[PDB]
Amino acid sequence: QRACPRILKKCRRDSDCPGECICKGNGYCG
Repeated sequence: QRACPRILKKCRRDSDCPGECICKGNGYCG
């Protein structure tokens, strides 16, 4: 439940996501 700007970027892991963005189940940063 970390703060994260909504963007459509495919994540290969949470660390792949900017800031405190997490890798959503659909495989995007959220």
